[PDB]
Amino acid sequence: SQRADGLAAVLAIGTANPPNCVTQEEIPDFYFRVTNSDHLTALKDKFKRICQEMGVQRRYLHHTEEMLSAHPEFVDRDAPSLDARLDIAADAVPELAAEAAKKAIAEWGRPAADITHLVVTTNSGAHVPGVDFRLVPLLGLRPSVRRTMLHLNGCFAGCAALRLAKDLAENSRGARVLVVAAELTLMYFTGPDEGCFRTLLVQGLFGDGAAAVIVGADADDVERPLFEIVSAAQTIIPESDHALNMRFTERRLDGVLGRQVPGLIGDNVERCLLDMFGPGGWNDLFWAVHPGSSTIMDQVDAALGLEPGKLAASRRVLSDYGNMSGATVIFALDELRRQRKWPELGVMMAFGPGMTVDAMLLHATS
Amino acid sequence: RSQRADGLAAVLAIGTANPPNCVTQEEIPDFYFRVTNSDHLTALKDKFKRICQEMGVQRRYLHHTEEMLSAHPEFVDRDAPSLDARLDIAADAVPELAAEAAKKAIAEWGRPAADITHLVVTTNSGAHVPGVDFRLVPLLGLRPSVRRTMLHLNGCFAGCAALRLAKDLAENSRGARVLVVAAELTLMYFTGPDEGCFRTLLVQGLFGDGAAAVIVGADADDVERPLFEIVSAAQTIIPESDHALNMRFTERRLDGVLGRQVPGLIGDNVERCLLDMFGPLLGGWNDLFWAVHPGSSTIMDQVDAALGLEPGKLAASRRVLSDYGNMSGATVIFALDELRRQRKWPELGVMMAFGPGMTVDAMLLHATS
Repeated sequence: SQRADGLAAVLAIGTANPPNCVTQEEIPDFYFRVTNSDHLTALKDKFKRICQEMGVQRRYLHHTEEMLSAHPEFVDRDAPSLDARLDIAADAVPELAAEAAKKAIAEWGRPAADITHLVVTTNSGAHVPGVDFRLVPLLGLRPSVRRTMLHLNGCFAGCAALRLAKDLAENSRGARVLVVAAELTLMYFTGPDEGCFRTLLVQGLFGDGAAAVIVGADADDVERPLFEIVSAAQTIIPESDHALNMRFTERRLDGVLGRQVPGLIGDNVERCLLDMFGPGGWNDLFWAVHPGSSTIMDQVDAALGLEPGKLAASRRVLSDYGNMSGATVIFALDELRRQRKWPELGVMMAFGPGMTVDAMLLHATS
Repeated sequence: RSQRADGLAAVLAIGTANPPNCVTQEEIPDFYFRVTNSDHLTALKDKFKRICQEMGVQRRYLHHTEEMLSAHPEFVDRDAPSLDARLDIAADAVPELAAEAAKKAIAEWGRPAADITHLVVTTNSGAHVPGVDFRLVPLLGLRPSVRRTMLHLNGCFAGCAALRLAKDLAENSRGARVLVVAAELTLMYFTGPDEGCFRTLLVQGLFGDGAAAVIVGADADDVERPLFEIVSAAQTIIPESDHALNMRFTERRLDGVLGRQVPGLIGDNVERCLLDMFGPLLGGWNDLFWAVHPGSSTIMDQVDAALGLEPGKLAASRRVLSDYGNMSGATVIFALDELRRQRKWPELGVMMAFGPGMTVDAMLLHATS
């Protein structure tokens, strides 16, 4: 065979979201209505204070009032419903992912058929053939496109997905990689419980979306390289696997959102980056970071002493779409170039269970 | 751009492992209807008895024991939620079994777990974050900055898919050493017998547990012994066949479908597949060596007839189906390991596996000295 010569670069970015948009102001009433609990005035009150301090202005949801009425089991906090959840996802994800993918392909400039590798990641699924497969007919990808399917990788999925693309693009001349991350929060949706804070954090922080990226090295003259992926690394924060967990259950996609999370990223981020990239302050770089929440973003700002405008793009995404798991960071990178229209080097990173920090040192181009 | 490897990624070591509880095919019929309280269904047991006798498997290894089944009455109740208990058991057993296999592989390789740069793990028996890959970190003494890839639920073609990924990880970075691990615990499918559908009996007389690990890396040290260089890794789909085979998690267990059309769809299309996949790079298939996922004996026949292979070509593969049964994504790796032992001539060979899609994931290999 033959290989590529230069660095894998991001050639295009495409995103998409469910049509149903719920503002943050209206999330409490909506939520407490479809979950039949408007009587729990106090809990609904703790949920109002919470929401106002999350950093989100609005979210997009595939699930609606009609869909939830069609499935009272999603609300019955203690009833099996994964099947119903997976059947809706089995169709909705490929749909949403294709849309975001077409958008990326449109900016890129070449036909879906020119894609040689497909890397898909999402927590909203569990099928074989998976989304990666169903995207072939939906996009018009060649049958021999080389696929990787990543089911359930959590909040650091996008970055993790982009790490494999780099090597996929760099080790084969002409190789072109479509990376797709998509998330559907109906996987976690359930009624509230007087003592379960995680259900409210989720309900007021997560949102639906899919993000797409075309990666390739030795870009044509027709292609417009936006970012070069200099290095792609990952590391773990010591003894913190009990702060973030996710797992499929009979009832839904469950887990744990420890209060220590923000403090852990805050105390370890700088160290994590230096171990990952070691080889002139952090403000000399540009940033595209998975916005866990505003607190999390405040922890990163503090630890790195970044000027407000550095994570502006990232907070903007959290604010306009909410937390969309792995796709969030790619939305972030997108928002970063929209407004760019100065530093040449930057960091694209995301945290998730582990705790795991996945990142890439990027190089901006014309 | 940083330094890349010079030559092709190569298999420097292979290690396998299986749960301690071995069950022979002759024992399967009694074991199964007993623990499923269906021992009164004398007619159905006879059906499952002859089906079992022509699968091409003489014995298997199962993590689930009768004591474990008695402790989980919910497992044999086809109409009862239990994915929770199945996953809980797997969250502990898979990484423990996967460690055993990776350790044997690291032992063969000769180098320290600390020299491992990337970790790629695949398995249908898991659904957690941190997943099996993270857990192998403390269990194997791997460096924290090791670059992980967790592939949840990829089916019977996972072994090859995982290895296809490793080729690029290893080749793109000078000094890269990839640890690939595939593991399968069939308790994820375990349930009682059924009149309406015999997918259960099929799975019950064919699948077994196992885990396999491989160290992949290019530019071998003088202390390393490259076994097979991964020349090319590709993947393709067979038309209008996604209906004959599929899997998905359900509240009751890991379910799916096994169609009768599966074996015929492979015999009718393998050659087209290999051609489209490796076309240019490659007077008959009987000149290559073969490591093939062994769905069943019938599937082995189909490949033999379609490619025109003599009985010896797929012996290593049939040998694995016989000694272990179908262990999903890990099977094709046991086969390569078996081939390696049944060779202690063709320099080029094909490592191939099939799965839902239908998908054909294979690599063109080069046997070294």
